[PDB]
Amino acid sequence: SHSPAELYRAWQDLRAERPQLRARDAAALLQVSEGELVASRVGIDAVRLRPDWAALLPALGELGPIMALTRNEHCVHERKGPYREVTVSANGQMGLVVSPDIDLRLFLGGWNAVFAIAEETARGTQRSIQVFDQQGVAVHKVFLAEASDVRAWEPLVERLRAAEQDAVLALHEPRAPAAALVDAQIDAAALREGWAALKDTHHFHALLKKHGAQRTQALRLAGGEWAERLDNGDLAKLFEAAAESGLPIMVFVGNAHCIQIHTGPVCNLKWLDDWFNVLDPEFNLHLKTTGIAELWRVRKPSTDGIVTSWEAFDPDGELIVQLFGARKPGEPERDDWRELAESFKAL
Repeated sequence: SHSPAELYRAWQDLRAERPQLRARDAAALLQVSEGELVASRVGIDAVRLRPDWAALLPALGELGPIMALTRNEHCVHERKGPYREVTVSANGQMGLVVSPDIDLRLFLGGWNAVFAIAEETARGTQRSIQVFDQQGVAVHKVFLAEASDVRAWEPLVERLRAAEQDAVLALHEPRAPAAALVDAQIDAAALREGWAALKDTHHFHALLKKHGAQRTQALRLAGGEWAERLDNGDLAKLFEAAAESGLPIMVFVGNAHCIQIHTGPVCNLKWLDDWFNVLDPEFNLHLKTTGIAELWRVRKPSTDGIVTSWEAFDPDGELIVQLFGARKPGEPERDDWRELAESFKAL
């Protein structure tokens, strides 16, 4: 099949031929995961680190301001700031990074392997920490930038360096995807009853599971007072409306293992072909809009009152991006967000 040497050389040949090709896409062309592709760099310009998240994550704090990158297939979220304040749960399975800038929810159980990369650029070095999941798909990346404290880099790598620089990566076949039930098999009245009774928006996943519903399926069955379809193009328009007023918003972008959040206004917006982009000094968002299959306005009750969000999904029903109004927990959402989010007409 492939040795890692062969894979690295195949990869570099592709890059010579097509430098627009990002690692994620190169891996797919080479019939491997991005994680395997990165593992082929070990001994060249990468070092394998121990998957010791409770040691690694707080240590990223020593690097000073960084850029954190979390993405899914259709949307990329890049946020600048220091990697703090980190907390990791007692059982090691949940991590949080809480601050005005870097704002993360980390689901550590699926985090498999991590590499420190120090890549040579034309008279330069780009340093990053890159995490991959049990299928080798990227989870989360942290890039050093101009303001980073490079002095902390070598000691961090030394501290966390794995004993076995293999390099080959160990992966697992995904868990059974439960067959989805058809809408008619869901108890719509009970789901609607529980939806109306929601007390905490964090309790929403449990509600879906209680009734065996997929997320878009629940939205279809919830009724218009709770959830309505929107024209897919309205998402970009809401961003444009939000930039005009300077309204603070929250932008959530995640995958199965990591969710990254921006809180604040958005300012500089740009279309380039089907890419819709936020291009602000501390936050970049890159959204491949043709990847949006469905867009929903969603209303959920809670102890703090109704919370209104917009939720965009791909055609596999997975979330691309979610928008909320800025609010501190315990607060109601702001009227200006609620108006904006309601201002677009349902399908």
